[PDB]
This record gives sequence, C-alpha cells and structure tokens, in this order.
Amino acid sequence: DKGEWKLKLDASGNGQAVIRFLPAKTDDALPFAILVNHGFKKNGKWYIETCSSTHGDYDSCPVCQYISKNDLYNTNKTEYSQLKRKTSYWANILVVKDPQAPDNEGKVFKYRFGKKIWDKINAMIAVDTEMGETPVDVTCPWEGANFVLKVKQVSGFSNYDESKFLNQSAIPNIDDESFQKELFEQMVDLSEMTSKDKFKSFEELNTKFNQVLGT
Ligand SMILES: [Zn+2]
Repeated sequence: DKGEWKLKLDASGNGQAVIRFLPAKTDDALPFAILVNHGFKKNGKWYIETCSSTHGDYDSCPVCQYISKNDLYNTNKTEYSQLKRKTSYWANILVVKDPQAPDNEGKVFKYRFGKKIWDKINAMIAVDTEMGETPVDVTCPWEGANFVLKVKQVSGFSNYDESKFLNQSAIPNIDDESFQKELFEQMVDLSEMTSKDKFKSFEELNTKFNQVLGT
C-alpha cells in the first residue's frame, strides 16, 4: 500500500520468491537508481541521512567532511566503518511468485537492494565475450530473465547466496500492448529517489551530525 515490495520471511528467517527486474520506464531513464547514505548511532542518537555524494557532491555532506578531515580511514578504522557511506539500489520489479503473499504476484512495485544482488545482475551482462560468453540484460521484457530471491539466516544475518537468475524468458503477455502499457504504467520514476529534495542542506545535516557526535 506504499508501492514498495518486500520479501516476507518466516519464523526460521527463510524466504524465497521469483521477481523480474524491469527495464527503464522511459527511453531517457535508467532501470536502476543508485543511492548513497550514512547510518550510525552515537551518544544514544541516530544519524540516518542521504549523502550528497550520490550526485558527486562530497562537500555538502558533514559526515564525509568529518571522515576526510580527520583521516578516519587511517587514524581510526573502527570509526570509519561505522560512519562510511553506504550504497544501495532501487529498481522497478514485476513479482512473479510470492508464496508468502500470493496477492503480490503479477503486480509492479519498487524494490531496494544491495551490492550482493546488484553484482548478480551485473555478472549477467559483464561477461567474457572473448571466450564466447553471451551477455544477458536481465531487465529486458523479451530476453531478460526471472530472478529467484532466496534468503537464509547465516551467522545472524540474512544471506542471499542462493539467489540466482533462471534461464532467459520473455514476460508472458508482453507482446499484448494493453498489458505492456499497464506494466510501464505501474513503474515508478526511479530518478525520483535521487532528486534534489531528497537531500537536506549542509547546515541542517551538520547541525544534526554535531548533536549526534556531541561535537
Ligand atoms: Zn557523505
């Protein structure tokens, strides 16, 4: 009821589903949105904000400024790991199979994910064409491929190692214009996730950052 789809886990902490990453909503759009941010707690307070480096602006981020000016990477590894920028991704997807919530099947939602899954998408296209490997754009409605989402609790964390892409396949009914029109219709504007309004001014961030660090 918000537009975002999530994999629902069981008591054991297991989850599986089949999703289909969708292509760019428009010709000048991208199938993925890249977002960077910071998230850490200090003095009983949380600093959870987007990082202006998402669009190459490190100056407008107080954390990056702090990390850099204090050479934390070299003077305090620990602190560095806690405060370092974190990259995630957004995409539009078509839920194929969702055992835990069958009502999602056949619908389009925005889906967020990390490097572990992003690499699987890229490993499909960044192949060795010198050895004859066939690249595959998994987001193509005709020659893309469904992705099986598998989660398992490993060492207390959600592990996605078993997630993988299946064989290439065209989306069913994709040739039907009405279906195709509705599919792209339900896709949300991914650039919206990285627009200017998603970043607070430097002064506001710095103010919050300082209260979190106690300055
Ligand atoms: Zn930053």
